[PDB]
Amino acid sequence: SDYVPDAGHLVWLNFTPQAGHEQGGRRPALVLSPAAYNGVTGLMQACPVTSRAKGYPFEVTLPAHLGVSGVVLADHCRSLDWRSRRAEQLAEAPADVLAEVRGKLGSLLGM
Amino acid sequence: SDYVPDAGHLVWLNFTPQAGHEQGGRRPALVLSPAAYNGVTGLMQACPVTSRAKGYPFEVTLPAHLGVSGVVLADHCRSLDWRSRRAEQLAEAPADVLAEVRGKLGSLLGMS
Repeated sequence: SDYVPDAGHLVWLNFTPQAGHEQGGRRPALVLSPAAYNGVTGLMQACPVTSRAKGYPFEVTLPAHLGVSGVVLADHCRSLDWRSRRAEQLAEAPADVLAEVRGKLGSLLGM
Repeated sequence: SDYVPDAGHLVWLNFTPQAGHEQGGRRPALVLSPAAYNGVTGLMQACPVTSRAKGYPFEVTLPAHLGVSGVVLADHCRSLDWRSRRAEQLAEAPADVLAEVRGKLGSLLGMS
């Protein structure tokens, strides 16, 4: 597989290893960084998806037609080695989901 | 200790556990998220620091007077449990360092 995650892709990823309250487990992830970075580093910035939604504003819902259950945890973005954590492409999020996640994460990061 | 990291703080932190090419090890970190978030979640967004720069543009040099030497790796920001990874405050980064890190990380994340 010559797959390289690109921005807006939803991929399956192992968020374990993690520490403490960091998100763990194999689950979908929304990729924010572009393939040009992801392919030259082997790393990406991505947000985990959970089915255990608490309903808070930093959870961004995925439209049902994508076939991916759960919500994007916009505040849980992290740098991830997507080959070690075995990324597998799943879907592509619509532009408005990507923009909403970025706006909320940007608020968190002080941008 | 009742310490809660705040945006701009430089803290000592263990970036291990990690996977693969992710940054690991005990080292300073620049906190980007605010104490209001960090204190309600027990998580924070922070970038690791290395004292051995590779010399690439997303590294942001810390000024010498801080007592924390090296470069902030702006592209390696991540959500971190700062209690599990044992954050300890070391210093406070100046505003221009924080703004430069945020501008570079924002470009990585695809923001405006």
